Amino acid sequence: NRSLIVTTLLEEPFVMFRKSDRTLYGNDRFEGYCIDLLKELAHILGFSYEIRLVEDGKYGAQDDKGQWNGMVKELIDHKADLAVAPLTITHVREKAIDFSKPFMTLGVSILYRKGTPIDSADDLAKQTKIEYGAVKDGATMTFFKKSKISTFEKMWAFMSSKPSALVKNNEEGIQRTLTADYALLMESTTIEYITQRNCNLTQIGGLIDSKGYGIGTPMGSPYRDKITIAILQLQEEDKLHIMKEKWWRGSGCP
Ligand SMILES: N[C@@H](Cn1c2c(c(=O)[nH]c1=O)CSC2)C(=O)O
Ligand SMILES: [Cl-]
Ligand SMILES: [Cl-]
Ligand SMILES: [Cl-]
Ligand SMILES: [K+]
Ligand SMILES: [K+]
Repeated sequence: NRSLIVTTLLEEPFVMFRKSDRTLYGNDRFEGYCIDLLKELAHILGFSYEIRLVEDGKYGAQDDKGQWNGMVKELIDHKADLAVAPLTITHVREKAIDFSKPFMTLGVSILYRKGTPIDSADDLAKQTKIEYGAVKDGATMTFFKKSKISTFEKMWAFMSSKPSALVKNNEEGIQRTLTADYALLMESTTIEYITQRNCNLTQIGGLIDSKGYGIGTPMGSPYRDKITIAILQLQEEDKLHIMKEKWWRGSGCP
C-alpha cells in the first residue's frame, strides 16, 4: 500500500544522475537500465517507490567478523524494501538476503588496455608487473576470495597483498586501467559497455564464470515473488533484451 524504499548505487548505465539544467530531486534525479526496469515493475505490479542511494556506496560483502555492508546490509537491517542495481545473485549473499529471478546474465572477465597480447586470466596470475584487481566488497571480489580453483586462488593472493589493487568502484577501476598497467576484473555486461565507449580498452579472454543480476529483498519479503513473475513475463517477450539494447547502443569502435 505504501511506497517501497529502493536502495541503489551509481553504476553506469544501470543507475545514473539524469542530466538537466534544473536542480533535480526525488526519483526524477535518476535514469538508466535499472530505473527503466523499476518503472516497468512498478507499472505492472502497482506500487510506488522512493529511490535512495546507499550511504557507503557498496554492493555488499562480509568482513572477518561476519557483518555485512553495502546494499546487502540495507536489506538485512530492513532499511530498504528492494535493492535495484546490477546486484549479483550469489549463494553466499543468499545466507542474508533474497533475490528475484535474474533479469540479466553475465560473467566475470578482464578489462585491460589493448597493447599486450595476453589472452587468459591465467596469464595475469603468473606475473606481477601488470597489477590487477576488482571492486572492493563486490561479487567479483568475493568470487576470487572464495574460489577453490588453483588459478583464481593465485589471483586472490595478489589482490589480498597489494593495498590499492581493490578499488572503490568501477569508475575508479576503469580510470586506473587507463592510467596504469592495470587489469580490472569486471563483469561481462559492463565490459561490453566500457569497451564500446573507450576504444583503447578491450575484453581480455572469455568469461570466467556465469552469474545473473537480480533484484534483492529482505528474506521473506512479500514483494519478492511478485517481482520474479513480473521479470519472467518481461523476458518472455524479450522486453529486457530491448531494454539492454536501448542503454548499451552507441558509438562503436574502429
Ligand atoms: N555485481 C557486483 C558488483 N560489481 C559490479 C560490476 C563489476 O564489474 N564488478 C562488481 O563486483 C559492474 S555492475 C556491478 C555485486 O553485486 O557485488
Ligand atoms: Cl519521488
Ligand atoms: Cl539518495
Ligand atoms: Cl529478455
Ligand atoms: K542539474
Ligand atoms: K502507492
